[PDB]
Amino acid sequence: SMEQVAMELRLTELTRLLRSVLDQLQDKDPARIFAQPVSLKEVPDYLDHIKHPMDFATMRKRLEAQGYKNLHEFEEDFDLIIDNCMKYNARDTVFYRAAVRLRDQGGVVLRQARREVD
Ligand SMILES: CNC(=O)c1cc2cccnc2s1
Repeated sequence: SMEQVAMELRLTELTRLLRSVLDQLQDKDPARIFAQPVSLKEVPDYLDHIKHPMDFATMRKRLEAQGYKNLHEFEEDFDLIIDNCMKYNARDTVFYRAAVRLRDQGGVVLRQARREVD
Protein backbone atom coordinates (compact mmCIF):
# COMPACT_ATOMS: atom_id res chain seq x y z
CA SER A 1 0.00 0.00 0.00
CA MET A 2 1.11 3.62 -0.53
CA GLU A 3 0.31 4.21 3.16
CA GLN A 4 2.85 1.65 4.41
CA VAL A 5 5.47 3.16 2.10
CA ALA A 6 4.72 6.67 3.38
CA MET A 7 5.17 5.46 6.97
CA GLU A 8 8.44 3.73 6.14
CA LEU A 9 9.60 7.00 4.56
CA ARG A 10 8.81 8.92 7.76
CA LEU A 11 10.49 6.24 9.87
CA THR A 12 13.50 6.38 7.56
CA GLU A 13 13.78 10.15 7.93
CA LEU A 14 13.23 9.98 11.69
CA THR A 15 16.13 7.53 11.69
CA ARG A 16 18.08 10.07 9.67
CA LEU A 17 17.31 12.85 12.17
CA LEU A 18 18.09 10.67 15.20
CA ARG A 19 21.34 9.54 13.60
CA SER A 20 22.46 13.17 13.53
CA VAL A 21 21.31 13.67 17.11
CA LEU A 22 23.24 10.57 18.19
CA ASP A 23 26.43 11.81 16.55
CA GLN A 24 26.07 15.19 18.24
CA LEU A 25 25.48 13.59 21.66
CA GLN A 26 28.43 11.26 21.32
CA ASP A 27 30.67 14.24 20.50
CA LYS A 28 29.99 15.41 24.05
CA ASP A 29 31.81 12.27 25.26
CA PRO A 30 35.26 12.80 23.76
CA ALA A 31 36.80 10.33 26.22
CA ARG A 32 34.47 7.61 24.87
CA ILE A 33 33.45 6.56 28.37
CA PHE A 34 29.95 5.74 27.06
CA ALA A 35 30.96 4.44 23.61
CA GLN A 36 30.63 0.71 24.38
CA PRO A 37 28.82 -1.55 26.88
CA VAL A 38 30.40 -1.78 30.31
CA SER A 39 32.63 -4.85 30.00
CA LEU A 40 31.35 -7.77 32.06
CA LYS A 41 34.94 -8.99 31.87
CA GLU A 42 36.28 -5.79 33.43
CA VAL A 43 33.26 -5.48 35.77
CA PRO A 44 31.86 -8.99 36.37
CA ASP A 45 29.19 -7.95 38.92
CA TYR A 46 27.88 -4.95 36.98
CA LEU A 47 24.57 -6.65 36.19
CA ASP A 48 23.95 -7.09 39.93
CA HIS A 49 23.90 -3.31 40.08
CA ILE A 50 22.45 -2.07 36.82
CA LYS A 51 19.42 -3.90 35.53
CA HIS A 52 19.19 -2.16 32.17
CA PRO A 53 22.63 -1.37 30.68
CA MET A 54 22.93 1.07 27.82
CA ASP A 55 25.68 2.61 25.71
CA PHE A 56 26.09 4.54 22.47
CA ALA A 57 27.07 1.49 20.39
CA THR A 58 23.97 -0.37 21.50
CA MET A 59 21.80 2.68 20.71
CA ARG A 60 23.39 2.88 17.24
CA LYS A 61 22.51 -0.77 16.52
CA ARG A 62 18.87 -0.14 17.40
CA LEU A 63 18.91 3.06 15.32
CA GLU A 64 20.12 1.41 12.12
CA ALA A 65 17.53 -1.32 12.66
CA GLN A 66 15.02 1.57 12.80
CA GLY A 67 14.07 0.40 16.26
CA TYR A 68 13.30 3.90 17.52
CA LYS A 69 9.67 4.82 16.73
CA ASN A 70 9.92 8.34 18.16
CA LEU A 71 12.27 10.70 19.99
CA HIS A 72 10.92 9.68 23.40
CA GLU A 73 12.23 6.10 23.03
CA PHE A 74 15.61 7.45 21.92
CA GLU A 75 15.77 9.82 24.90
CA GLU A 76 14.88 6.94 27.21
CA ASP A 77 18.01 5.11 26.09
CA PHE A 78 20.22 8.20 26.40
CA ASP A 79 18.88 8.79 29.88
CA LEU A 80 19.78 5.19 30.84
CA ILE A 81 23.38 5.78 29.88
CA ILE A 82 23.58 8.78 32.20
CA ASP A 83 21.48 7.44 35.06
CA ASN A 84 23.23 4.03 35.16
CA CYS A 85 26.61 5.71 35.32
CA MET A 86 25.58 8.05 38.13
CA LYS A 87 24.30 5.13 40.22
CA TYR A 88 27.13 2.70 39.70
CA ASN A 89 29.91 5.28 40.10
CA ALA A 90 30.49 7.49 43.11
CA ARG A 91 30.27 11.27 42.84
CA ASP A 92 34.03 11.86 42.97
CA THR A 93 34.92 9.68 39.98
CA VAL A 94 35.91 10.55 36.45
CA PHE A 95 32.94 8.39 35.31
CA TYR A 96 30.24 10.18 37.27
CA ARG A 97 31.60 13.59 36.30
CA ALA A 98 31.62 12.56 32.64
CA ALA A 99 27.94 11.61 32.84
CA VAL A 100 27.06 14.97 34.41
CA ARG A 101 28.82 16.82 31.61
CA LEU A 102 27.13 14.67 28.92
CA ARG A 103 23.76 15.26 30.61
CA ASP A 104 24.17 19.04 30.77
CA GLN A 105 25.65 19.44 27.29
CA GLY A 106 23.20 17.01 25.71
CA GLY A 107 20.24 18.95 27.10
CA VAL A 108 20.86 21.69 24.55
CA VAL A 109 20.93 19.19 21.68
CA LEU A 110 17.77 17.35 22.73
CA ARG A 111 15.87 20.59 23.38
CA GLN A 112 16.09 21.50 19.70
CA ALA A 113 15.62 17.94 18.44
CA ARG A 114 12.30 17.91 20.30
CA ARG A 115 11.20 21.02 18.43
CA GLU A 116 12.49 19.80 15.03
CA VAL A 117 10.37 16.66 15.45
CA ASP A 118 7.07 18.54 15.86
C1 LIG B 1 29.73 3.86 31.81
N1 LIG B 1 30.91 3.15 32.25
C2 LIG B 1 31.10 2.91 33.55
O1 LIG B 1 30.24 3.22 34.37
C3 LIG B 1 32.37 2.28 33.99
C4 LIG B 1 32.77 2.09 35.28
C5 LIG B 1 34.05 1.48 35.46
C6 LIG B 1 34.73 1.16 36.63
C7 LIG B 1 35.98 0.57 36.56
C8 LIG B 1 36.54 0.29 35.32
N2 LIG B 1 35.90 0.59 34.18
C9 LIG B 1 34.70 1.17 34.21
S1 LIG B 1 33.61 1.68 32.96
